Amino acid sequence: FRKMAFPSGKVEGCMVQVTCGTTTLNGLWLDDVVYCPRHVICTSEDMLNPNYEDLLIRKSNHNFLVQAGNVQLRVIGHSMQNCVLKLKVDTANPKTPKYKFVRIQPGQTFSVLACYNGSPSGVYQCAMRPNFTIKGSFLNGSCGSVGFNIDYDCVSFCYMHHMELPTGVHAGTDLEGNFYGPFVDRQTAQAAGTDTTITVNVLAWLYAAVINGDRWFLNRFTTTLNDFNLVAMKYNYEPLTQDHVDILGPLSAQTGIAVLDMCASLKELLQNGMNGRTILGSALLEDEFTPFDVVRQCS
Amino acid sequence: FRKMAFPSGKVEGCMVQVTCGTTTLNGLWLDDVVYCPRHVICTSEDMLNPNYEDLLIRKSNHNFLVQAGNVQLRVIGHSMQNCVLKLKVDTANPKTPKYKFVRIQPGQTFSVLACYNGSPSGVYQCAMRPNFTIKGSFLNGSCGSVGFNIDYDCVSFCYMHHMELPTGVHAGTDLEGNFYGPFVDRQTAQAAGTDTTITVNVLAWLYAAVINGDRWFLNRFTTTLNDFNLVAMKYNYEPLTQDHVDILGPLSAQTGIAVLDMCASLKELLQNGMNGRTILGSALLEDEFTPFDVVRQCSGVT
Repeated sequence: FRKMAFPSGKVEGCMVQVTCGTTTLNGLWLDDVVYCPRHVICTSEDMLNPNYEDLLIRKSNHNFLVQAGNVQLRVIGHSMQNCVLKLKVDTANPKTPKYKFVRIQPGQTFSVLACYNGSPSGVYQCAMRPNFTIKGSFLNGSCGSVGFNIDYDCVSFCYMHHMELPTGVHAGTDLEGNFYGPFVDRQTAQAAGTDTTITVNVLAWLYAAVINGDRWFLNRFTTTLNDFNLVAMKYNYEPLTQDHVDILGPLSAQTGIAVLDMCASLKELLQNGMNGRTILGSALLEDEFTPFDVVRQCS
Repeated sequence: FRKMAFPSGKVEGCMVQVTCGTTTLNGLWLDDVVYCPRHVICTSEDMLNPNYEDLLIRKSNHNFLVQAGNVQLRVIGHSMQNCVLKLKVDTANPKTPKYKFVRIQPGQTFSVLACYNGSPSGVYQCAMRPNFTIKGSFLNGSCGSVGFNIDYDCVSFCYMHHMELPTGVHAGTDLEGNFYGPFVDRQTAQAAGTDTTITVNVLAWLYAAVINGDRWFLNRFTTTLNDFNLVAMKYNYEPLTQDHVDILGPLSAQTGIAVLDMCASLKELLQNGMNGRTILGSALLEDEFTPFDVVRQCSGVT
């Protein structure tokens, strides 16, 4: 049972490089617009405390160097929407897929196509943490990389990368430029709220483990939804809602293990630990598979 | 840090479906040839003791349905190379990347583009285990899915998927149709040999720990390669080759820690416990990161 990302071809065809002065990052080229983080307009000193409206009014179209592969795209207009820059170019992207911009909820997962200098480097799965950070793998030059999901032929962009926090987790925006969480695109020390574990994802992962024949954690204890949530909150786990119980339905039907019975198993794992044992090869409870991810891969 | 698949766009542009009768799997369309597992020509009941030579002599070009989506590609030639069928088609794939066919070593990693009916569904990183199985995620209809690496612009194809073993692990061929390991494309009882830990990959992960400042496990000892190999086998670890010592070279130089000094530190971790301590946030030693995976992820190769 592997973390599986969506195939990245439809997004690779949209990645371009954007440069102002000596700052380079990636942009997303859809039709005749390039989207990219607005701090590409910042000098290093600017990043320390940027007034973005002041910085942008002092820029001209020709200050923006956009390159798709080797070919420069001429910028013929620009505007700012929250923390993203929209650069109008004189060329439409022939590889533009069917797409939408979405704002995802904490606990939901998405694929990240990490790019440098407008070129794709790697693909992997993430989840929006409850504290609105993401545990990514991003280096210098990765800003403008996007997170996405794919449904039929339609790409749902949900994330664009802006920054790394001092703990090593990452922060970014939706494609309307609004940050996930209480962060700002300024180079200054920023902490996140206390993170919590995505409970419904842990349960779905436990179902995946049972589907693969790893059952040592199951028990015959019973629990009400409320009593499970009390223990969950005590251990910094997110509350389980009845809709969460409902979306776990298909997995409970396939395994013959009632959702609340899987809650009883998890509750004992939280109170006793995993001893020295593993689940699906993991020494920790994994919470970045949604119920949909598990069903998608195990059925 | 995490496992990272290569961008799959170059391979996605090469996936097609191949059907004989009601048996459909995936094929790889490069230039004017489609490569796919030869058991597509098997009826459900002939997979028990298939005579592939006699099944293929019954087939003509017009029995093969090759589709890029719903667009049919005309087959103009067919031949069998080991366990792979090569179907010549009348159209050269305009999306053919620069490519090569490679046969990889146990321990080497690769991305897998899992496909169904020629439609890509997901991408993930896999390692070839020392027992020549891979711990994949393959369902019915995934055969013909390929595994690959990308270096600059060139796709090295190294795996094509054929079968699942009783323990839920998977087996397949290189793109010349030669199985990895002692497996055969027959629906009979087969079993993976007992697996071992990929020592060169564990060492790469230790180097990655050191690069990140996590170095409590460095000791003041060294060892010889031969003594380390003999001890490692006692813990079900693979022995190191001279090539293994050399591909750790870049990480040894970056950290300043000699390969054999890192071998002695790992030997201590094997003989003693981890003392309830962690390495890169893990109580387990990771063995599915090659030296190349460490470099490319730690320095962001495109």
